[PDB]
Amino acid sequence: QKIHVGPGELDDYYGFWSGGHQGEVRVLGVPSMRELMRIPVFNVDSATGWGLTNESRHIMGDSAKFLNGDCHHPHISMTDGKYDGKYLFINDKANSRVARIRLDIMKCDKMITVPNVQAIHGLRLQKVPHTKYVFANAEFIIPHPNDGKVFDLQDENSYTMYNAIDAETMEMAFQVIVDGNLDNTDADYTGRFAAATCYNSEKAFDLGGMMRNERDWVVVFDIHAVEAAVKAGDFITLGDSKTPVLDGRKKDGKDSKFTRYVPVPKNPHGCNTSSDGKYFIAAGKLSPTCSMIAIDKLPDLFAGKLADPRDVIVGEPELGLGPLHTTFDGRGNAYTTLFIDSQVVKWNMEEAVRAYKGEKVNYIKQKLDVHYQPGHLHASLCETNEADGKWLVALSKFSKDRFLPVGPLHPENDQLIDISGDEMKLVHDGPTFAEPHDCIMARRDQIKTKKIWDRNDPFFAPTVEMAKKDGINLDTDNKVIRDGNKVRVYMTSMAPAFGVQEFTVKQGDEVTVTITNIDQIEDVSAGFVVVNHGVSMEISPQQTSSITFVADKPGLHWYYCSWFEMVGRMMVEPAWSHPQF
Amino acid sequence: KESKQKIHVGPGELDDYYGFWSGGHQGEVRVLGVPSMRELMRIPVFNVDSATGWGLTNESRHIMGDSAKFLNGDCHHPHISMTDGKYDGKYLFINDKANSRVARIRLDIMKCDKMITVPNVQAIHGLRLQKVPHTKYVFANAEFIIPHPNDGKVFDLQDENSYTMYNAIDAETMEMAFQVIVDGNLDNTDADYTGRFAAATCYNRDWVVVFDIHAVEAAVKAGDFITLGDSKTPVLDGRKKDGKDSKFTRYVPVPKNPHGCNTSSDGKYFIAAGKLSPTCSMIAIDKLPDLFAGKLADPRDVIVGEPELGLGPLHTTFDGRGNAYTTLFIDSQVVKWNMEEAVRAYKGEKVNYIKQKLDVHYQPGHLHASLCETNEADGKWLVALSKFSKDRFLPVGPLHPENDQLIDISGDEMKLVHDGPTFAEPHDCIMARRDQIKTKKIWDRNDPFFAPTVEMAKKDGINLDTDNKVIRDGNKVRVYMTSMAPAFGVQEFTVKQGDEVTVTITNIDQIEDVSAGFVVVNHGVSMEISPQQTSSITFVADKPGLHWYYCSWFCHALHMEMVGRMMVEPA
Ligand code: CUZ
Ligand code: CUA
Ligand SMILES: [Ca+2]
Ligand SMILES: [Cl-]
Ligand SMILES: [Cl-]
Ligand SMILES: [Cl-]
Ligand SMILES: [K+]
Ligand code: NA
Ligand code: NA
Ligand SMILES: [Zn+2]
Ligand SMILES: [Zn+2]
Repeated sequence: QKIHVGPGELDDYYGFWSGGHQGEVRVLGVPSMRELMRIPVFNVDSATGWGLTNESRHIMGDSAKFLNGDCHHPHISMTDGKYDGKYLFINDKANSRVARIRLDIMKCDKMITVPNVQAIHGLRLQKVPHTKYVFANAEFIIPHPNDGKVFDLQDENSYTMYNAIDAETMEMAFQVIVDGNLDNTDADYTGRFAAATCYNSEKAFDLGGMMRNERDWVVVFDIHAVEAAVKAGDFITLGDSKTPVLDGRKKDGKDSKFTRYVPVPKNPHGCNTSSDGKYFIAAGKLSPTCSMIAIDKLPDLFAGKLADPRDVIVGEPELGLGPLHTTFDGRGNAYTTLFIDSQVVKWNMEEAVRAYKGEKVNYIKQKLDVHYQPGHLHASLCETNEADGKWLVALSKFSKDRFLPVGPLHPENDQLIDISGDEMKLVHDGPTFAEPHDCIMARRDQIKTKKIWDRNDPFFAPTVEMAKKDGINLDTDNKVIRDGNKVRVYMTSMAPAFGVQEFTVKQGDEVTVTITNIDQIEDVSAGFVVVNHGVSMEISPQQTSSITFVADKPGLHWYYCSWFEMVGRMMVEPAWSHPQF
Repeated sequence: KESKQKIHVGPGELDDYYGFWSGGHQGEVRVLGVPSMRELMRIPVFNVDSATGWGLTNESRHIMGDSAKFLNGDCHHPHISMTDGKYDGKYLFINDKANSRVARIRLDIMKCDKMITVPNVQAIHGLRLQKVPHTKYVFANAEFIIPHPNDGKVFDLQDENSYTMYNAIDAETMEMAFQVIVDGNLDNTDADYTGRFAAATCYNRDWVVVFDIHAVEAAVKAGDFITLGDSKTPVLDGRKKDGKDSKFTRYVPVPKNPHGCNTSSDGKYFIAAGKLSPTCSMIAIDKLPDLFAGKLADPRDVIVGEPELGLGPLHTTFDGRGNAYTTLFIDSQVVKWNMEEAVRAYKGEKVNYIKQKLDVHYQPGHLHASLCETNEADGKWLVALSKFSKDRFLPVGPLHPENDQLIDISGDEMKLVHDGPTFAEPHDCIMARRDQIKTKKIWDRNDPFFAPTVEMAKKDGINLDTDNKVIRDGNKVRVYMTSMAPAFGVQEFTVKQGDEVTVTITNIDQIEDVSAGFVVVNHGVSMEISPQQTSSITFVADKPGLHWYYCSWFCHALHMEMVGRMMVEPA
């Protein structure tokens, strides 16, 4: 299998990397592991203007006031258990958001702050019949209401919730109150069931408290039951949020209709659906095991056909110290990170099931040393029924001596591993910034990108509407609209000239500059920077972009095209020559 | 004779060089390993970095000063300080064209430690360092002509007081040293190997303006200068007046809208790339004393070569073996040529100085050979940074990566060996040998980077190395804590809604690589605390109720559980 991509050759896979606490999404070529693009999401990007432009701030909403995010879990939308290449979704643990990225333009196009929760961590997508819901865990228990009356996590109204977002509308669909908390989550291959690990069944705030119980659990959600209660109006609402809220807590040992709690040791972490749809596999973390939940036994479990929730466990292989996450080659093998032993362990799932029945059989096939302390791992197409068994990325948290020293802060080590054969082969050490936690690969032919914008693209349609109100045809017009102390500049751009090369305003005016790149050649992006005003943005071919700033300094102020004589001048008349307020 | 260096750095092997890439319009500096071309680290400078909290923390905002209000930068030209014409590994400097700044990066901690807004100018673009006897000055071009004063009375760019200026910054103090008014616009700049001369390409035939830095220093020492506005910076007038020269400058006619301005590693030439002219112009540095002394009949007499090379020459670099390498933007090539043969051709000899043209993909701007800015230029690696990558990488939407192409120059024939895609047009880069960079493994508790925070802690009676304390001061709350995986030293505290909370964390772990983080959920608060570092961040607790904070940097098996609670009592 070819590991090295030479000049003129192209990568075989796209890789979509979480940006970690840096807040972006990164597009890599696989197997070269080179970074092809950065997609700003929760970060403010000087280069494109994301977080500065009106289009981007409109998408972020009120959360545009935050300059940070913390992402972990990128996932690609699916149709019938296969990637359809439409959307990528990712979490923000820092400011409790989910974002949607459109894979045709490689931009974030939608963002939501999840109501009545703190810290969106675990995230994964419904697989079947398609990605109708984005499933997202809120990790931290909080009071409801959280108004400063009650701080006690043991209060009956202190809890966290499982969250379902409508993937197409990026509005909330429902939330389910759970016992304990929520770590990671995955969905089955039918649409009925989703599942999440919990590490804080104790509802504690201290370290020893969260570690007390020998078993926490994975909570299983009957999504069909949830939907039926919503359609029946059997729900409540919290605060000013209209989101339907269902109670999936146990009441005095009696289960709700919406959830079952399968005891799993111990502070379990990863929650991974095998690519054949047979299992939710929970990684034991503090227990040296994974627990294999038989999805085929879940209907009987919710129908009371089983005596003990543990009856849905059909395997619990002992694997090594600190199992965190599991992935799949599509050949029947699972691959699990061992954080403490610092390895990836390859094991056969059907043999583990047989060992759980007492059959003496060695289900462990290989242990590969990684460098060092691996967290997530990802095999190519592992989240689909097309899991191809070719590439594996293990994302390790301490790179130590594997790269040149660069000061007290080290890179992460994302190691590419060839799993096409019976023996795992470490082929490449990939240093990355700010701790990507996890990544997702797609075949080259699963992603179809636009090379030039459509003039009706929803990304800037609000700006087109604003322009229409000013009587502006954006494809042609080079005009300065004045409106009190507001100035709206509209111009076309075509290399190497701005359509408006100078304009004059009064000191203190609020200036909006809207630029429509009317070029039609690929790769010829333009930029716009106003010197010493903190203004910067990208305008690609046929895109309209706009940015608003206060002309707070009198005098002449240059603007220039960043993304390459293509310059202009803003002239600001001093306040003392104009009416005084 | 052959170019046959190994390019593969396999698992467990280390790169041979550091590469320092400009972050382009994204505003950071990036550390790469060469020849693997992998990005080892991002150093935030003019960008706001969610990961480390640069732009959010009190330490970073103190370094940025008032310019902390800007969330953008536009970087181009990274350079490493020198002693006796060789890299000394102390500092890296870089420009900000967008908000007119220069930043200094300390190469032992790989952080920006100083930043200056250059007064009375717009857009710092070209930038290079004094070489000899060391980098006493950072030389920086302000690109755009503006009125002086720029107070809104005069907008006329032809006015006698409309001009731009060449800027000298004291590398060690990061304060302005002096500014020189010039005729025309400044493009790129470089310095000689004595400390006496610097040069910059100019567009108003245009010119290369040469600065006699010794003459400038003498005028400053004598008090023969003016100041502009409210800046104390000495300002000298390097313009021609009624055709008569300043003592500070000479204008050497050079075709045509010349762009790159590069000092050859043997110290013989300032080489200006011709752009609109399919040539480079070679200025003999050893004729400059005669030029300034009035012993030459014509400023053109310092030109000793003008080789014809191809369409669109933009920048030049050196292998230390006598060859120059120049980017041809239109022809989309690197052309390797012999400088002494070009000089003889200029005198009329029949000699072909062109050695090879290598196709690059596509439209190269800057290029950089390893150690090319030093008298130790080693002729091993070349990076050409091309603007239009077209079909050289997988498609990724309407925006495309820059193509930074690694070229083996160790032998007679240039060999293209790697295409490296990069984000936001890095534009230019610089390389250093592995052994020229020495980095700290853990922070020093006396480090100036957070010394102002240590001072604040001292005013509160706090021993940062041990204390876990909450200081109440009106509506201000100052939390001080130690951190040691997997526990914050203060795991809960209570404030009043509206309070201004400062959280100062000292990571007292001693193990390399065990960094800690701090994030306050739904408050826009995030920062890094590496081993032995103190970091602080200020935010207002504007929301009543229980608000979680957690460690963002995976540091331990129990990392998910390294958390705390801020309790905010309602108004
Ligand atoms: Cu957020 S956790 Cu194992 Cu996913 Cu990294
Ligand atoms: Cu300390 Cu994560
Ligand atoms: Ca527990
Ligand atoms: Cl998981
Ligand atoms: Cl140059
Ligand atoms: Cl040679
Ligand atoms: K790390
Ligand atoms: Na929204
Ligand atoms: Na400063
Ligand atoms: Zn440049
Ligand atoms: Zn250039």
